[PDB]
Amino acid sequence: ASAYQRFEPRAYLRNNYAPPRGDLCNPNGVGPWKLRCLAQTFATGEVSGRTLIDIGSGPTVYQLLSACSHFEDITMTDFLEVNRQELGRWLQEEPGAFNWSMYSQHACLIEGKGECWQDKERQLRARVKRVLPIDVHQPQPLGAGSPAPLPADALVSAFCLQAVSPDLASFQRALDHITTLLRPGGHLLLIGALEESWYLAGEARLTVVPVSEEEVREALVRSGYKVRDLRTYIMPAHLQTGVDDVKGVFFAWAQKVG
Ligand SMILES: Nc1ncnc2c1ncn2[C@@H]1O[C@H](CSCC[C@H](N)C(=O)O)[C@@H](O)[C@H]1O
Ligand SMILES: NC[C@H](O)c1ccc(O)cc1
Repeated sequence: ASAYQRFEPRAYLRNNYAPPRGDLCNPNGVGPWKLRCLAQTFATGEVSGRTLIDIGSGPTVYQLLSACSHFEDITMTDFLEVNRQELGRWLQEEPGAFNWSMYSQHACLIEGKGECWQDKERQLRARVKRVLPIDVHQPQPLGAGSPAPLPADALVSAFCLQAVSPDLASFQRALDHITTLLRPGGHLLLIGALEESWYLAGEARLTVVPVSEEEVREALVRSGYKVRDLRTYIMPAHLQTGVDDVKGVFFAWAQKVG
């Protein structure tokens, strides 16, 4: 955990959202795959409501590109101040903000509604009402009197739980904790690394729990979810770059049981 005090937003973005992993031209890449899972899930029209919360957003927003057109009140979160400040720079279009345009363009491409990427980013920025601190290790991850509308109609969490858990049990509890934020019958979109044990973020070296698809499924079930969809992307050699040892990426569409 204290290892996250050395976490460098720019280094994390560089490692994971800049070429090669950040080049979206090849459909077989991890970027396009993640956006497709998100887009396809929301296109079903079955994941809807008013409020949504992004768990452990870090300094990234790609994970809300397709989502933002389905929820008018969006809450982004992260444990680190530096990350909340990094997000702020993009949301407020401040100087030095990260360039997500490639991802916006591709979310527009995939969605196929003829929408220009600027309108997309406009909508995301418009619907993100607040960026809050969060600790998934606490029974109440957002705290006591959080400005976030609870319970949420839906939750999105990408590369967080597994990335902040040393073992499987921590992972399960973390899932339990965030699940309390979700209204019954609500929906969870979980994206995470498969069989990864570490990843770098500048001077920071994060040690994480290598999980499998079955282990992830079993966790969702234990937390009281119905798994609507669980998919795996196997990481191509070309995208294995020594910023980590991830073998694949999973996407889970879980619905909290009423
Ligand atoms: N105890 C905790 N609770 C919630 N988030 C935590 C946490 N400890 C670290 N984090 C955050 O977990 C994030 C993992 S990086 C994930 C970034 C983004 N969601 C993605 O799709 O790439 C980091 O920003 C880190 O600050
Ligand atoms: N914990 C984040 C993990 O290292 C990761 C993040 C993003 C990727 O595309 C691949 C792997």
